[PDB]
Amino acid sequence: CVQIIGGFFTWTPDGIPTLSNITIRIPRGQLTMIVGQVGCGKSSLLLATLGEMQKVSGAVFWNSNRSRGPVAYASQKPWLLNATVEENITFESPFNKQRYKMVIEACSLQPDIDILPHGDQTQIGERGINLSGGQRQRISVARALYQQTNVVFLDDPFSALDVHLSDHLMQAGILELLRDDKRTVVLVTHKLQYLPHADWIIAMKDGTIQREGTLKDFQRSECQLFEHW
Ligand SMILES: Nc1ncnc2c1ncn2[C@@H]1O[C@H](COP(=O)(O)OP(=O)(O)OP(=O)(O)O)[C@@H](O)[C@H]1O
Repeated sequence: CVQIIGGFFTWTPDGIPTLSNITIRIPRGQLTMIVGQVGCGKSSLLLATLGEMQKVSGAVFWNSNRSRGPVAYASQKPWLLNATVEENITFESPFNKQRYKMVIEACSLQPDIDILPHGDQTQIGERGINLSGGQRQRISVARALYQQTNVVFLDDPFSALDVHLSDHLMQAGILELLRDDKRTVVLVTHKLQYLPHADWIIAMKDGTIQREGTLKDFQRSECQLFEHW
């Protein structure tokens, strides 16, 4: 799907590229884990592949299985439309009882709605009943998974929740959704407990790509020693 050759990303409308020499691809039928340090150009790569940055020096050939499809996404900072929880998650799409139950189970929405006086009918966000960081992160994650897109981007949903139970439940739900729906995904986070197992990692470290390959290259780079310790 994703194809980048020149690899230029610039927030300034002229000069000073924040991400350069990035030559990576994200082929369809995949579940990509993203591994990298803090502030090394991780979310910038996701936005550049989305086409929300100045594409000055590089090529972007997009085609699903250069035309863009409705790619699902959820930024690191979440976003909760001031409406009901059902509308905040379905997001102007047809409502199905089967898939809503599956999503609300994997995303742990029944315990969450219990913390609310209405749940699937309460108001949330600005000018509404307040929320918590974990609840907002999980609500955003559910909306990305329920939208039935050719891809699904999860910008650090595991980092948001310190608890291991929520992280393990979310990881199991992501695996189940990807296996039972056959849709690509990409998790941009720092949770290395699963990335070298059955994911095709790609590292853009210190403002440039290090290696864009499969899990085989993880045994030929001498870098996962800290992830396994
Ligand atoms: N929206 C933006 N506007 C301006 N500069 C940006 C923006 N996003 C990223 N940058 C710049 O590009 C750099 C790359 O950041 P990067 O993508 O690694 O962030 P991150 O690891 O996702 O962030 P965080 O620490 O919040 O989790 C940033 O340090 C910043 O200098």
